[PDB]
Amino acid sequence: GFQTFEGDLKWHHHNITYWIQNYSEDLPRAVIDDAFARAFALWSAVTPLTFTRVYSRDADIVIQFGVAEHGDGYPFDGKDGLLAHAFPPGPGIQGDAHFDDDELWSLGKGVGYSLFLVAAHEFGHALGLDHSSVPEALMYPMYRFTEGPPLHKDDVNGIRHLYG
Ligand SMILES: Cc1cc(C#N)ccc1N1CCN(S(=O)(=O)N2CSC[C@@H]2C(=O)NO)CC1
Ligand SMILES: [Ca+2]
Ligand SMILES: [Ca+2]
Ligand SMILES: [Ca+2]
Ligand SMILES: [Zn+2]
Ligand SMILES: [Zn+2]
Repeated sequence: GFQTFEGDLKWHHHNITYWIQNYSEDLPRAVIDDAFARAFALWSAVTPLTFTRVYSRDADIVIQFGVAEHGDGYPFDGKDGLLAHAFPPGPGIQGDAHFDDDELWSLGKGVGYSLFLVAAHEFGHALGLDHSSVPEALMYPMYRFTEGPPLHKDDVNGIRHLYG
């Protein structure tokens, strides 16, 4: 099922920091903060890691909303298509998560994309999981909106393989 990145890339400290560098206008800031906090809460429960929001460009996981070419050479593509991408743990751009602001970001059913669910998938990459071949795993690479708990056994097995 689960996959890791070449060399089992992982964080080497337990207290992970994140910085929300900018905001989409799609949702109130506190709703965006909450969407990302809830996506981290999903991974903190099943790992020895903690996630603290800081205001610093030195944060481990830097979160951006961007359109088209947004600074890393992996451009976004307008509405639908590529939704978001994240880099595996490590320094600098590594571990960062970027969200295509040409998407309509929502919390709800079927009106564009759930920022909470997309962030939960991208944060799995930013902790060192790659794509799973197990259908219904959070890390299985297709978007389907769900009201159910997003983590599957295969995701939890993957993250336990990396962090214990
Ligand atoms: C797999 C997945 C699961 C959930 C949930 N729940 C929410 C979102 C989610 N994604 C978000 C990321 N995409 S994506 O933007 O289409 N995509 C497919 S390959 C490159 C890119 C990707 O995986 N980014 O991490 C596919 C599906
Ligand atoms: Ca980083
Ligand atoms: Ca897109
Ligand atoms: Ca948008
Ligand atoms: Zn990017
Ligand atoms: Zn992915």
